[PDB]
This record gives sequence, structure tokens and C-alpha cells, in this order.
Amino acid sequence: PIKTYHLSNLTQTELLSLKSRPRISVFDIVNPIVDDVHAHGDAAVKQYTSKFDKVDLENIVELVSDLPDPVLDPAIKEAFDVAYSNIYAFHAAQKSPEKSVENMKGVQCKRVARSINSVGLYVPGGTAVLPSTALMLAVPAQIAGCKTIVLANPPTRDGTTCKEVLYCAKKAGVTHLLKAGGAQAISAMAWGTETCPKVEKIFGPGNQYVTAAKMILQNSEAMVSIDMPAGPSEVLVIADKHAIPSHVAADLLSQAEHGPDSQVVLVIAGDGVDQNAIQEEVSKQCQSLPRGEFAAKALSHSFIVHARDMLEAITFSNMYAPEHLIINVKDAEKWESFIENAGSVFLGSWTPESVGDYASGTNHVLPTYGYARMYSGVSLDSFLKYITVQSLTEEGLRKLGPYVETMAEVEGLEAHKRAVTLRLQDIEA
Amino acid sequence: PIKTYHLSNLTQTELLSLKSRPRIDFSSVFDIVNPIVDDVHAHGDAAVKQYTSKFDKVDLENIVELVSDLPDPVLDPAIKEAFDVAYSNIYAFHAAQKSPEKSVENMKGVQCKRVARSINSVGLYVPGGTAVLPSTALMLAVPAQIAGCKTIVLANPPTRDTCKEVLYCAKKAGVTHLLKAGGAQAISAMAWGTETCPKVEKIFGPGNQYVTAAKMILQNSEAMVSIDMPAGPSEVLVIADKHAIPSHVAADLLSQAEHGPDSQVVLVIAGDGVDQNAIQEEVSKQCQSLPRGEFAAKALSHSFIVHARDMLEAITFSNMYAPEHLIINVKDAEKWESFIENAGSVFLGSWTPESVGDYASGTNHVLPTYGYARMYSGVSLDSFLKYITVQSLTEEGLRKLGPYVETMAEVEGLEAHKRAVTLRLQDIEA
Ligand SMILES: NC(=O)c1ccc[n+]([C@@H]2O[C@H](COP(=O)([O-])OP(=O)(O)OC[C@H]3O[C@@H](n4cnc5c(N)ncnc54)[C@H](O)[C@@H]3O)[C@@H](O)[C@H]2O)c1
Ligand SMILES: NC(=O)c1ccc[n+]([C@@H]2O[C@H](COP(=O)([O-])OP(=O)(O)OC[C@H]3O[C@@H](n4cnc5c(N)ncnc54)[C@H](O)[C@@H]3O)[C@@H](O)[C@H]2O)c1
Ligand SMILES: N[C@@H](Cc1c[nH]c[nH+]1)C(=O)O
Ligand SMILES: N[C@@H](Cc1c[nH]c[nH+]1)C(=O)O
Ligand SMILES: [Zn+2]
Ligand SMILES: [Zn+2]
Repeated sequence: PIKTYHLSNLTQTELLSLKSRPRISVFDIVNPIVDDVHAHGDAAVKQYTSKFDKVDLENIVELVSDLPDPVLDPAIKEAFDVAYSNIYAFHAAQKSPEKSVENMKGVQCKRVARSINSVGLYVPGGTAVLPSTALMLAVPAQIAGCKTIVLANPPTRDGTTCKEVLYCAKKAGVTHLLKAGGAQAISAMAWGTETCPKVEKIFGPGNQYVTAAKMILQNSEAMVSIDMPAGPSEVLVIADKHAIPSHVAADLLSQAEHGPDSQVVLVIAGDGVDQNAIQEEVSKQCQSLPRGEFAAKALSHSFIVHARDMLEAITFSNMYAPEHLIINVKDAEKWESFIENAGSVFLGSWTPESVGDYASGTNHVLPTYGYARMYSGVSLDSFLKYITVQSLTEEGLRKLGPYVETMAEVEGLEAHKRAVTLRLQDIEA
Repeated sequence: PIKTYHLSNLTQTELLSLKSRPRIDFSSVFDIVNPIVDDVHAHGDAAVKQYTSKFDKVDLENIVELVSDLPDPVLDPAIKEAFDVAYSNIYAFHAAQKSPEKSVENMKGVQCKRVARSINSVGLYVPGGTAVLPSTALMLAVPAQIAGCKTIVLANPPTRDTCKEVLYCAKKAGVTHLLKAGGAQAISAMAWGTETCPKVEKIFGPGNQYVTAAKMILQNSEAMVSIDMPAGPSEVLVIADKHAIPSHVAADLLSQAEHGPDSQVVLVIAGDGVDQNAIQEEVSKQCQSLPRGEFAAKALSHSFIVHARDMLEAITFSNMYAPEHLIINVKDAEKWESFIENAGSVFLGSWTPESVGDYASGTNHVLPTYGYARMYSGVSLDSFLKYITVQSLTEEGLRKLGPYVETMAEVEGLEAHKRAVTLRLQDIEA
């Protein structure tokens, strides 16, 4: 049975300890792999793939335009097309119109979007192969107009890339496919290799080694950034007495099954919830799951929290800062304004996280560990830089210049002042 | 005289070497900075005070003040007027970035949306090493104020003599706490919290290589903190053609050279007809009369002039270098805007010295350096926000989308994902 707490019973210290996650040192493990791929390129990459993935490969990088359109069972194709369609739509909707701002006459300022020229997209292939993720990452990259898009994916035992992953890659305009995983893949993209293009930003979810390699390389001389630490999946469910216990259980197990590293949280809000029934459903449903062993392992670090009301429930959720939040309560939409920290939100009774994981259109590459306090999930803007642009007329510089001179004086920065003064003297003549 | 290159003369290797900055490699700065960070982590305010004494030559007992406790400082009314114009322009440019939160409904009964939420607590580093920068306080605090961040800690090393212009801007932008500290010890105090300093979730702002390296380190720490960007030693790249007035070009190059010895400046000469000698005569002439000419000259020692056949070549090189600031002082500057790919902030034309952007045009001067303009944006309103995605399905919606979700979950080998849909659809069925 899942561990239980009551919020009023807890000291500040006990409460704050509930923010902690199950898994971890990783830098120590991962650093030598990164440096080795930095120094030795494709050769090291192949070796790392042999070691962990138990696959020997000579061609680790394929141009996607060279590879044939894979053939898919048509129900599978139809499903991934619905997903592509919904994700495309949700992300295309995020294009901001670039309005000029002119608050002083002759002082024109603006923002313009430019795509990151090359990006690397890590698509997990460990305990489960995730073409959903390929759509989550490649679709917004396609919309952004990124010129080089390298998608990394560790191969299957027979040396092959999952055909659903290749389908999505082609549909979203991925240019290069890196048949590699883990920290060796992340390092190959960050540094470039003989065959792998060097990227400017690395995206995507992964295991703790992938995640730690991402975190390391952002500080390296490779000159690379990342989206976020998007590690082991989490879900927090808030349920009231109207929620159907079996659906709640199903929802908790939907992400528990990802891995033993996952963490799940049930917040019971108000009176009237048959916690026993929920518990009975979790055990019942868990033991019939192919991945019930992983799920049970994940459940072992999961917990139930009882909250006197919905404001208290959502207040706790905000402290925990879950990757995913399912609000299964009466009038769930009305509580939306109290949500502060959550990567993605599922409101109501007909909105299992699964729809967001796969095809509602939102992005499932979301921050874990509590990183939802300051990071957003992947979005169109994750692939863009906003360059600010300004242009002054003579009149404009006559109006604004003297104030800039005053402020430069205050800061003790005479050259800053002179660049204005020199121009205003020239205008005077 | 400033080193000169011609692009046609260069091998790929020589060309790519022009991207390097005078900043020390990251591991070296990390070696210097790590012990300061760990020491503040472990030992708190006491450690911060020691490093302030050591580097800033100031002994202080109260490192954290509540802005609401401190009195409204009194300013020369010309100064107060200048900072108010700046506040106004910056507020306006940043407030303009509020995105209307449109719902998306591409399938009936599948509603998806984005909502903005402010980061609850933020730390804003305002430089005060070789020069005190209240401009930066506005650059960081104003968008924080617009975002609605609840705790706003502003860090600023105290002067040898808190700068009253820094406190003016802090009060005007709603800063809650003032941390009278600088460097890596300030950054660590904010990332970890101390006995008196609030723990923040995100750390912003520009600084020297130590500040910058401390930021970079702490994002990987167990503090659970993010940063805006590496916003290190100022850079400017000027593109000039034959219509540009040599003295203005010189003035512009020196405007950022004076920031410090580690700054880097680049002149790209585009096309024919540019009196490079006149530009150089102006740099030397103008540099030696500058209070900070010593810093500027040292920065000029790592700076260089590049000759490019035309404007397309000039802008192509600028994109490779990826400058923090780009001044395009050429005929029809605005028409080349679509070729700009990597630049933090852009100044078009002849009447737009970087200074206006540094101080009061309204754009944000906290911009990525070192080539990080290739993938990072300057600070903006969204830097202070998270966009939480939200979805809601009707029964009809789940009936329509659910089967596809089931198929995809099957493909991924994830049966529990499938069952969470299946279970709901069966109940709809009965
Ligand atoms: N937050 C998010 O956005 C998000 C979304 C989806 C999935 N996820 C998470 O991503 C995780 C992916 O893990 P995964 O392994 O399935 O995919 P993975 O691709 O991240 O890992 C496979 C690669 O990691 C390396 N690896 C695996 N086991 C190793 C070991 N013991 N030692 C060293 N290297 C090893 C291998 O080199 C291999 O190529 C899941 O647990 C899931 O919960 C997160
Ligand atoms: N990119 C941008 O957005 C931007 C904007 C404005 C300014 N800047 C830059 O900010 C920088 C400001 O630097 P500054 O030094 O004047 O002020 P600063 O506040 O960045 O740093 C000064 C502090 O550094 C610490 N320090 C000094 N020497 C040290 C050492 N040897 N080891 C460890 N710590 C040490 C001290 O605590 C001191 O308080 C300049 O380079 C300027 O160009 C960048
Ligand atoms: N739930 C995973 C995403 C996923 C992929 N496949 C199934 N689920 C996450 O967002 O962390
Ligand atoms: N030039 C600085 C900004 C600045 C502050 N004060 C003067 N200038 C930068 O953007 O890097
Ligand atoms: Zn999932
Ligand atoms: Zn400046």
C-alpha cells in the first residue's frame, strides 16, 4: 500500500521533504564518456553503443533524405498523423506577431525571431522506444525553420532505427539521424564528429545519464545550450469525492509504468474520497500490467496526501511542482488561476495524461525534479532567439540622447556618453 | 593599431579562430569560483562577508535589507528624470511582450492552451566592480515587476566609499530585497539562500567572468536554480561602409571597449571607400582622452578590423562571430535586417549608437556574450515566466482522440498509458 500523509500533521521540515524525488555522482559516470567522444569522435561513439546498447554499427549518421519512406500499419500511420496535426497546430499558434514599439517619436524598437540554425533532438530508446518524443521535438523545430535538425536515437539490437521514429522524423523534416544514445550521443551533437553535425542547442527527455550529460555540456567549451532537465516522468493527481477511483488508479499507473525511477503523487482533496477503493484499484490494475514490476517499484517512492480542501491541495501541488498535474475535481477549470507550478495540466475527468503524452497537441518534454518552478516545457520559442532591434532618427536621438548622457555620467562611463555627444554636435553643425 | 584581416586571405581555420573571445576557458574560471560557491553554500552570511572584505574591501554586518525598510533616496532631479524616462521606455517595450493566451481547438472537444505564470522568486545581479550599473537594475527589475515575481532579490556589491541610483530603480521596479554583495559569493547566496538572503529559483544578470562562471556552475548544482544566460564582458561589432563618419565609428567601438579589459570589439569594413586610417586615428585620438582609456586600450588589444567585399559578406561574418551587440552603420541598414541571424541586439543606421540601448531606448541590455547569441536571447518578459500548457477534453473529445492515443501507446509498449484511456471509454460505453 502507498504511503500516506495528512497535511495538518506535518512540520515544515516534513512537508519540504515531500518535494524530493527518487533518483540521485551522475557527472562522475558521464564525464569520461563525454570527453572521450570529444577527443575521439565516431570511434568512441561506436564503442559506447557496443558497450551499453549491445549493437555494433559502422554508419552512425544517415542523411534522412537518403533513407526510404518506411511502411507502417495504416492504423499506426493514421494515429501518428493525427498527433503530428494536433502538435503542429498547437505550436504554430505560438507565432508572435512582431509589433514595433514607438513610445518616443523617432525611437523605434522591436523584437524579431530567428531560428537556432542547428539543433539536436534526443529521442529515448531504453526500456521503451518513444516516437511520440520525435514529434514533440521535431515539429516545433520544423515550424521554427531550423536548418540542421539532428535527431539522436539509440538503435535496436539488429542495428535498426525504429520505423515509427523514422516516419515522424521524415514528416517533421529532420535532416540527420544519429543512430546513438546516452551521453555519447549528447556529446557527439554538442561537439560534432566526423559524420555528426555540431548543433547549437540540445533538446529532449532521457534517463539520468542523458539528462546529466545535457547539464554538463551546457557548461563546456562546445558552445551549446539545452532546453531543460527533462528526466524520469512524474504525475500529480488531485482527486475529490466525484472522481472515479479506478480512473484515478489508472492515471497514477499510466506514468508509474515508465520506469522504477518515476514518481507519482495523489492529493486527496476534501471529504468523501474512498481512499481504500483507490488503493484496491492500484494493486488490482498494477499486477495485470506487463510493466507492473517497474510501476510497483515507482509506487514504492510515491505517496498519498490528504488535504482539507482544494486550495490546500493545489497549494501543495505548487510546492511539489510536478511535471504533470491532473486535476480530477468538480469544476476543475475554475481552479486554473491557482496553478503556479506544473509543466502541463490535465483538467477534468475525460483528460488522462495519456492524451497529452501522445496527441492532444501540448508538448510532453517537460521539466522534472521540481524544475517546473522555473522551466517551461518545450515550445516553439525553445527553437528561436528574439533579437531586439532599434533605430533612431536624428529627432529621436535629440530627444533621448541627453538622458542617456546623464545616465552614462552617473555610471562613470564617458565613452558611452561621447558616442551620443559626438553625434549631437554633428547634428548641430 | 588594431589588428587587421581580409576575409579572402583566410583559411577556414583562421576564419573560425576569429570567433574566440579574450575570456578565460570555463574550467579555469570554475576552479577559481567553485571554492567560493561551496564555501557560501556551507557557511552562509559569514562566508559572504569574508569575500566582500577580501575583494570589495568593505566590512559589513547587514548584507540583506528589505527594500521597504530603506528610505526613498534623494537624487539630482536631472538624474531622476533620466532614470524615469528609461524606466518608462523599458516598461513599455517589455509590457508590449504580453502574449494573449489563445485557446486552440483543432479537434472538437480537445481544448489546449498555454498560460503564463511568473517565477515566484528571482535574483538579479547588478554589477558594481569597476563601475556601478543602475541601468542594469532597470533592465532586470522592470520585466520582473511586469511578470509579477513575488520575491525579487537584487544583488549589488557595495562601493569602496549601496549606490543611491541603484536603490532608486529598485524601489521604482518593486524589488523586495537588496543583497549588498557581489561576485560568485552573491550568486551562491541567492542560489542556496542564506540566514538572511532569500533562496531564488532563477538568477539573472550580467557580470564579470567570475560572476558569469558562478551562474553557469550553479545551474548544475543541487540548489535547484536556473539562469538567463552567460552575460559576460561586453562586446560590440560594428559594420561600417564608406558613408559612415569615421569619428562616430571610433566613438562606437570605444563605447564598449571602456567597459573592461576583457571586452572585445570588432569592426567589419564593408565595401570600398572606407578611410580605415581616419577611423584608426580617431580611435587613438579619442581613446587617450578617456578616463577609462587604459581599460579600453587593453580591450582594443584583443579587437580587430575585418575587410569584407560587400554587405552580404560583412553580415555573414558578423553571424559567425555572433556578437552581443551589432551596430549596422551602412546605407539602407534596415534593408539588411533579414540577413541578421546571430546578434543579441541590433542598432540600425547612423543615429543609433549602442549607448541608447545600453541606457534608455527600451530594449534589454542583458545580452548573451562569447558567441551565446547563437542560441540565447537577451532578457525579456518571458525570461521571468513559465508557460504552463493546459488541456481539457469533453467525452466527445476523448471518444474522437482516444483510439489514436491507444494505438500510439501500443506502438510504444506502454499498456498503462493505453488503459487510462480504455477504462474511461468503457465507462462511457456502459
Ligand atoms: N520529462 C520528460 O519530458 C520525459 C518524457 C518522456 C520520457 N521521459 C523519461 O525518459 C526516460 C528514458 O530512459 P530510457 O533508458 O528509456 O531512454 P534513454 O535513451 O534515455 O537511454 C538509453 C541510452 O542510455 C544509455 N544507458 C542506458 N542504461 C544505461 C546504464 N546502466 N549505464 C550507462 N548508460 C546507459 C545507453 O547508452 C543508451 O544508448 C524514462 O524513464 C522516462 O520516464 C521523460
Ligand atoms: N552582457 C551583458 O548584458 C552585460 C551588461 C552590462 C555589463 N556587462 C559586463 O559586466 C561586467 C561587470 O564587471 P565588474 O567586474 O565591473 O562588476 P561585477 O559586479 O560583474 O563583478 C565584480 C565582483 O567580482 C568579484 N571578483 C573580482 N575579482 C575576482 C577574482 N579574482 N576572483 C573571484 N572574484 C572576483 C568581486 O566580488 C567583485 O564584487 C563588465 O565586463 C561589463 O562589460 C555585461
Ligand atoms: N509521460 C512522458 C511522455 C511519454 C512518452 N510516451 C509515453 N509517455 C513524459 O511526459 O514525461
Ligand atoms: N554595454 C552593456 C550594457 C551597459 C550598461 N551600462 C552601460 N552599458 C552590455 O549590454 O553588455
Ligand atoms: Zn507517459
Ligand atoms: Zn555598455
